[PDB]
Amino acid sequence: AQNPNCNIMIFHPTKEEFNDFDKYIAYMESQGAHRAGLAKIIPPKEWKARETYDNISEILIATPLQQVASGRAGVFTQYHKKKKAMTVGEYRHLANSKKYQTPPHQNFEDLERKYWKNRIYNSPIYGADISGSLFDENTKQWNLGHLGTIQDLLEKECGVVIEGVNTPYLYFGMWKTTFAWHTEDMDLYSINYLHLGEPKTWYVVPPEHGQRLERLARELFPGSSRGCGAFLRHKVALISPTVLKENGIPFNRITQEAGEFMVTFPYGYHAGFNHGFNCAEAINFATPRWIDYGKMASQCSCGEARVTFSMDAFVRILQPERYDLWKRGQD
Ligand SMILES: O=C(O)CNC(=O)C(=O)O
Ligand SMILES: [Mg+2]
Ligand code: NI
Ligand SMILES: [Zn+2]
Repeated sequence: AQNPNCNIMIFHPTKEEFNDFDKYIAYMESQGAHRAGLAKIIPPKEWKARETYDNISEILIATPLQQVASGRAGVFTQYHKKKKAMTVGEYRHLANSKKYQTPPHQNFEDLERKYWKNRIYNSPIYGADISGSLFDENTKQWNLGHLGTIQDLLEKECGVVIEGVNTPYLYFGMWKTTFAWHTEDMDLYSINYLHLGEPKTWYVVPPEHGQRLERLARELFPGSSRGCGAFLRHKVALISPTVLKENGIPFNRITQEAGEFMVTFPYGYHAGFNHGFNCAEAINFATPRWIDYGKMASQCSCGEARVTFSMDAFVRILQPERYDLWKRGQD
């Protein structure tokens, strides 16, 4: 078996190998990359997502989210308080202000220490889940707006045509902005490109060990656990690397820098934080190996997790037994 210790692998495709997305994902998996739950792909040196980022300031963040923490430094939840709309220009100015800017630090490790020590005492503002793309329409390789759709994948594998579309989202981050522990909707893959700015640190649990993370989460967030049998779908719980180590949860960490792709694999729990002002783009995707994960994905039916139009069809076709109850939560 390749990559038996489930280490995060880093890939360096040639421009030639960068031409066929599906084939390269399949190549990564042949080398065991999926075992980690997360891989990094450094694009060929000749590749660019677009010519410049000079004209992005007028993108609107219609609902910036202030991420308010509760709990203890290593074990907390976060809630999103909706803020008034602002442009990316305004947001970047806010990110750079004395109140929100990245503190002085030695290196990524020092900044990670300061994150876990101090996150809970600040409420950074996250421009998340903004439908759109920063890829130039003339970028032909690994253009997150031109991937094949999950609906087409299901049709090709399963022969059923379904409604739904699949489009990317932009994330504008600042220091301490945080993504809670989660897998993707329907345990899909995700791909994330860091277009610009400061890094993003990721933590990930190997898919083969996800249930160990879930078990610890139920012990650490016991009221959440009683409220819903899949509360990590709410995307609100944080658990520090220290706490995961204390409880013997296998995980890995890696820092993504501007110009790099990350791929999360089905049922790879991940969480992380942004180092400073940045802009990422991400989209879910599927492969034939995903199908079985989609069939087994947990679902939130308590009504908190409230997800996209397109997830309906996935649950309807892959999880017909769940469908009724899950849709009661959706409506
Ligand atoms: O970048 C973020 O804030 C969160 N991104 C992801 O969870 C992802 O790409 O799967
Ligand atoms: Mg603009
Ligand atoms: Ni994710
Ligand atoms: Zn729920």
